[PDB]
Amino acid sequence: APLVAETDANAKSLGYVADTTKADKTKYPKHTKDQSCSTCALYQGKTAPQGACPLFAGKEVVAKGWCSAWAKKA
Amino acid sequence: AAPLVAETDANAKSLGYVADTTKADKTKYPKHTKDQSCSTCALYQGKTAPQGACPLFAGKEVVAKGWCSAWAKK
Amino acid sequence: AAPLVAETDANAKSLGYVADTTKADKTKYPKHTKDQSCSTCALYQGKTAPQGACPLFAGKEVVAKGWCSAWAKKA
Ligand code: SF4
Ligand code: SF4
Ligand code: SF4
Repeated sequence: APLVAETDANAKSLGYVADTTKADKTKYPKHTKDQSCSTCALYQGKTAPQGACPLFAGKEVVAKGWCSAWAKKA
Repeated sequence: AAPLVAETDANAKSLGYVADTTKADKTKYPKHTKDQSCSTCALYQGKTAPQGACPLFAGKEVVAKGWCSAWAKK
Repeated sequence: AAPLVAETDANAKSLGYVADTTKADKTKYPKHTKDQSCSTCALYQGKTAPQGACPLFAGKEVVAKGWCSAWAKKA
């Protein structure tokens, strides 16, 4: 799978959104639309549009999504 | 994604870690069975994700369908 | 207390982890600032301690003064 919901408590704590274009720039001014789970060093889905994230147990995140822990790759 | 244990890593080689439990070395480890995997191990911290931490291998993650000779039923 | 993360650990290198945020690779991570550290990260579990756990680094502890690319501003 099931997909993380934006109302889930853990999602709220990190500002997770299923669409990076809807991220809350008032809390996270350094967010860009170039940041998404697809380009995050923690995403486990490779080129797939959905996949696992270590911060979100028993759920999958969408590649076009984002959270405040978005981690630029090395 | 977080880096995975390499089967050629020294601790991996010694313990017989394999990324898929179906490829475990039964000659060295006759107590292995294909129902044993990181996913059913007491030490695996990945929950339902395809990869997750194992404290023994701290620094690199293990694959949920993998196995090593330190496997212990949860 | 557990062993501290080493900057050469594979998971640390993947996240650009440094034990001191003032040594972060600002060329690779241009949005880093020294206001970002584990002590100000939503993921840090050590509270006011100088070292403590982080969910991204199993079996170890991170330095509170440290930083990695997953630094998460608190909600
Ligand atoms: S940590 Fe990375 S993969 Fe996980 S939801 Fe946040 S941006 Fe997506
Ligand atoms: S101790 Fe358990 S979780 Fe760790 S690699 Fe071995 S079988 Fe997998
Ligand atoms: S996720 Fe946060 S607490 Fe963990 S190493 Fe990175 S900056 Fe430090």
